[PDB]
Formats: sequence, structure tokens, C-alpha cells
Amino acid sequence: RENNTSFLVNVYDLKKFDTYAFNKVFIDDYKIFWINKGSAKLVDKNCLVSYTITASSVVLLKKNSIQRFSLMSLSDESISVCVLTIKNKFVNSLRHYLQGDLMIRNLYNEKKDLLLWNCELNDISVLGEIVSTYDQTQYSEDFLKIFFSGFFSKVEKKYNSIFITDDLDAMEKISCLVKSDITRNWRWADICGELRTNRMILKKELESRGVKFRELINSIRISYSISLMATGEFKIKQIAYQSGFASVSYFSTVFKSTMNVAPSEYLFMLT
Repeated sequence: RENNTSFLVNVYDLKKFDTYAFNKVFIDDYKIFWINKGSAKLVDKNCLVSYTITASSVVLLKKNSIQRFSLMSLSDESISVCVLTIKNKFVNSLRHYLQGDLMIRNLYNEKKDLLLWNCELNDISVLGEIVSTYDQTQYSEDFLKIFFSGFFSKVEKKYNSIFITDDLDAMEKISCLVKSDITRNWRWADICGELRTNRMILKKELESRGVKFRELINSIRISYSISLMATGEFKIKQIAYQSGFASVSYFSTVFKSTMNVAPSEYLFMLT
């Protein structure tokens, strides 16, 4: 299949009673995921908290976040996890179109990296309906453009929290810097220099997510390698080398230490 634009649709088969563990996976863009049928359990490993998501539940993973969570099937049916990615072009468009200004903002919900909402059952119907049609030339892109223009506007003023921030974030600068030269052997001095800062906002943004400097770079390269596997055709050796890993062994180790699957197994989950 071809690529996409402002919205990335990726559906995965949830093997009944299989655990989907994620250890420090980098979330490059905003992502929401929900199950089409059945039920499942969501376990966040950072905060010792569990959840029971249903077909009416939706989960948000914020951009530039380091996630440590797990998802486990609780249904006899091969559940169909739909993961939708929201790129920056819709983020800047959504942030402007909303002319509202919150008088009291729940800063706890703004600092959290894994939100959970139970949508109106009417919205779940519109959810899987438009997703099953994607995509058309700037035609299906506008169908989800209008849906999330009202869904996010509703949930933001309902919870009195900004869930999709605009730009200007220290993690966005580090991420786009490393991705501008993914194969470069980035060190600490290269990040501080081209960002015109020192280890005050730097180490804190690493300690706030519980990752070393090397751990962050590896997780950025994992998600970059995943975006290459999304095309459909690519040998693991090229994916490892074009993502910045010196050897296929260290790429497979970090990938399995991040996705809890072999890199070839994720290629089978796609096709």
C-alpha cells in the first residue's frame, strides 16, 4: 500500500492473551489508539496504574514522549487495535482554529503522557467509519480533519486541559535535531551547542522521562526504523544501517528491548 499524509492509519492484530510490552519507546508524533471490539487491559509501567479499556475507550500518547506501558488482550476474538498518528500539520491547524482560551488549566493532565477518555458512543461509530475509508486525495484527509476539530475541541474544554500543544518544546528541538542527521554519532556537546543552551533544561528533560542520553538516541532511532518498515519492502540490514545502528545485532537488541518483538516479527505484523 502507499504512504499517507496528515494521518497515518496502522491496524494490528491483538493475539488473545498476548502481552504487548513497551520499554522506553519514543513517540515521534501524536498518537491515539483504540480497539474495534472486545476488551483489553492497559498497564502503565511508569506509574503503577492499570486500566480496562473498551470499544468506547481511547488512549492518547503525546509527542516526544518516552512510554513504558503494556497492553494485554482480554477477549476471545482477535482484537483489532487501530493506531492513528497525527502529524504536525494538523496540530498547528487544530491549535489555531480553536479560538478558546481556558481560564483554569489542569496542569496535571498537561504533564501526563498517557491520557484515557471514554468517548460518546456516537463518536466511536464515526471513528471506525472514517478510518475504514482512508484515504482520498485531500478528501479523506478533510474527513478526519473535521472530526478531530470537534472531538479535541470537546475533550479539551471538557477536561479544561490542552492535550495537543503547538510547538516550542525542548524535546521537539532535540528530536528534530537528531532526525536531521540520523546516522551522525551525536554526543552531548553536539546537542548543547546547536541548541545554544547547557545541562539545565537538557539533563532535566532526560531525567523527567527517566532516560540517559544514549537511551534517548536509541529510542529515537527505533521509531525511525519503524517508519521505514511501514513502507513494506526493506531488508533488516538496510533498516538497521539507515537508522544509525552500526550492526544488525545491536539494532535487534535495542529493538527487542523496546518493542519486545524481533524486528522481523514486526514486519510480519504489517504484512
